[PDB]
Amino acid sequence: SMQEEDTFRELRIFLRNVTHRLAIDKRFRVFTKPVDPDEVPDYVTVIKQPMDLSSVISKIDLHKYLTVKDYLRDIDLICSNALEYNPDRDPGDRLIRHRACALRDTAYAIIKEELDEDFEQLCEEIQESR
Ligand SMILES: Cc1cn([C@H]2C[C@H](O)[C@@H](CO)O2)c(=O)[nH]c1=O
Repeated sequence: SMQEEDTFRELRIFLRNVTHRLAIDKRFRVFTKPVDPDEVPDYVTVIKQPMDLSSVISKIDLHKYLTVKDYLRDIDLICSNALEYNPDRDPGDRLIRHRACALRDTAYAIIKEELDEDFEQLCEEIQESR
């Protein structure tokens, strides 16, 4: 449907906006880009599904998200990856975990306030019909 395509274009606009706001926050800089192999060669070993905000943007533009739920699974992934890979009591680990939780909480709070529930329901219904 043209009406369905207008729905998804609006979804993408919404997601790019939320993602930009996360990406510009200083606390979240470490999540803006993939991890550099040279600097962290064991990351790829421990972390089987790397995710970051740059990859999120690419996926939005490739039309990979048909719902906000699907987007939020990638945000959750950014966070869970960080908790898994940096699990120690050390302060560098604690800082990154704190920041990962803040990224997740912030994405959820923005969505809670700004996503129309009927809009999401529509996306989910279109997705479920394909
Ligand atoms: C995303 C992430 C980055 N980093 C560090 C390693 C890299 O050298 C740098 C940039 O990714 O930040 C971690 O230690 N753990 C992580 O989970």
